[PDB]
Amino acid sequence: GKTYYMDPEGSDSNPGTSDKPFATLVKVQEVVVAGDVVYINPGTYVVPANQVPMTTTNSGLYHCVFHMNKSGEAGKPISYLANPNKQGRPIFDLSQVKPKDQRITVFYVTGSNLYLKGFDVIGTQVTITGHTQSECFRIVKGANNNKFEDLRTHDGMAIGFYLLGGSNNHILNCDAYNNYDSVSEGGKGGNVDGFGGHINSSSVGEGKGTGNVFEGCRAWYNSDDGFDLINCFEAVKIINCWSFLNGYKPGTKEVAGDGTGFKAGGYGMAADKLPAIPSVIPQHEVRNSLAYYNRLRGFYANHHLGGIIFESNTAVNSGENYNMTNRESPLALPPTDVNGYDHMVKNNLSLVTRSGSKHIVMVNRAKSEVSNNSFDGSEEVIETDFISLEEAELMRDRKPNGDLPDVNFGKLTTDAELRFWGMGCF
Ligand SMILES: [Ca+2]
Repeated sequence: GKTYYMDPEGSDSNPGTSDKPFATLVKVQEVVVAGDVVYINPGTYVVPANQVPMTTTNSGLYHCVFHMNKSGEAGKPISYLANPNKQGRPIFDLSQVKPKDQRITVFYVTGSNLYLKGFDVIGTQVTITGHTQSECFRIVKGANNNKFEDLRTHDGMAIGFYLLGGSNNHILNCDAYNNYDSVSEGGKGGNVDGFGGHINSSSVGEGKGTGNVFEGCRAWYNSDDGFDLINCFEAVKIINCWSFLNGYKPGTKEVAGDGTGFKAGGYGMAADKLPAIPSVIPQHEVRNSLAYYNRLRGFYANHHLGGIIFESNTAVNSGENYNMTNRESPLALPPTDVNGYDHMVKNNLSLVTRSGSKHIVMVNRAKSEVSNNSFDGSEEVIETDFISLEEAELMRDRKPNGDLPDVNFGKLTTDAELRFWGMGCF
């Protein structure tokens, strides 16, 4: 198909060629069809304060900056890619977009067969002072077979990636970091997650809400949780992801939100009414992943109503490194917790050297399968079992192709591997 170009100094009166690039994604959205590519030149794109939203949702509550409403076809996606012929990353700066009384969604995704790669979204605002959120990416029912790759949602007040529906959305090698809402509810960070998987009742079913995966992603210094799968009505998988330093104001140890690395289930604990729940309680999965120094918890079942899979993970100094708490089943009021049931907790590794941290809590080993974990064994894991525990390694720049940096952080030594055989994410 065609290749279009956009540039911070382009013009939406241009034809969108390399010599005469467009200025905005609004114009790109007007012209693209299945098979087309937009190369997005590096530099900062400041979205103007007065740019009209491409759409709104939820009876006008949301101002949606860019509506990703067109679809590609299988084998003919529409692609929105950082220009691979020019060094540097495109940066969308959303700091001037402050519509009164509205939540912000920067990329509202209703289309299918889309491919977005290689750019950043910074400065996304919250202006509403009550309990609220904004999102950099919000993906909904009917948005299928999309790929979001090497994207970075950071230094803003918005959730990075937020899934309410859709099927076969792959969120690959993305970072969400330094996200903190300094406005709403007195501004104590509030309720900002890096990545949220919340496939709703409207979006259930094979090929409608299934197949969504977070892979190779990092979440750090988000005010609330790195990854959060509450209220998720089909299984979501978190694979080869790192989640660290969540629950703190960015760059500090000042208390912010809940501070979980991976909140991997749940339907809430409301006292007043029963939550809606899926007819099949999904087996979410967290595999080959790393939790480090989240404020309160590492890998958390978050009051799930059934089993989840925690396989081949590593936790270091993340509060309750593993917490398997489930909500009592059947669903009842008052809401109470039990030691986790039906879980698969296998091949995990845990180090505790931090004040207040613990290996594993709230698991029922008579009702869950808990085997070959370091915390099950006789030998305590210690600092010298690791090649490195230098945390700045986790913040190293990604490889040029977007893959996670090579690190020794959390990697067992050759001798320690013999004593903890088959355990941990590396
Ligand atoms: Ca959360």
